Parts: sequence; structure tokens; C-alpha cells
Amino acid sequence: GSSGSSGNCRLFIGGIPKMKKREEILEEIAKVTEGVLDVIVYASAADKMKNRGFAFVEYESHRAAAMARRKLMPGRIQLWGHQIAVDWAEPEIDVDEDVMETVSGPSSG
Repeated sequence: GSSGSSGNCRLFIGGIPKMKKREEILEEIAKVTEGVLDVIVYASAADKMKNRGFAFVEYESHRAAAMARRKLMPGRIQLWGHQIAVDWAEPEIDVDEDVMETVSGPSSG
């Protein structure tokens, strides 16, 4: 079960208040970064359950996320006055082997 799960693209957004919900985060992101499809939150049927201060941002365009992080990487943009940081979600994809001609459907080789 090697690691990879090469597919969609999500940005690691850490350093945000729990008072906010995936609903708010998405918006605050739709401005700081253009190209966001949707935002996901990790928590037990409740964002303010484990006191987690982070959120996931899925970008339709694999790049939309790569170029969206370089904008918040330096921490130039803050959310609700709170500092935020962007990190590469995927730990290790299958780019080493296949990084070009990204295809989502091996149906026909």
C-alpha cells in the first residue's frame, strides 16, 4: 500500500480560529487565493470538538493551489486578523514517476 493517492489538490491551511466554519474559511480563501473549488474540515461531527485550528482547501486546478500557497506562504495575508500558513498536504505523490500529462482515467491507455 505504497503512498501516493495522486489526484485532487488540497492546501494545508493552519493557524485559524475555531469560531469559524468551513463555510467561512472557504470565502476568506476565495479571496486570498483564486481557483478554490471547495473547503473541507477535519473534525468529529464538530469543528469545535477537538479544538482543531485548521482547514483544507481543494483547488480545481492542480496549479491553482501551487500558486495559491506562494501567496500566503510568507504569511502576508491573515484571516480575521489571525496569522495563517500554507503547507503541501500530500506528503509524497507519484510525481517522481508520472508528473506530466496528468490524466484522471486509466480507462484507455
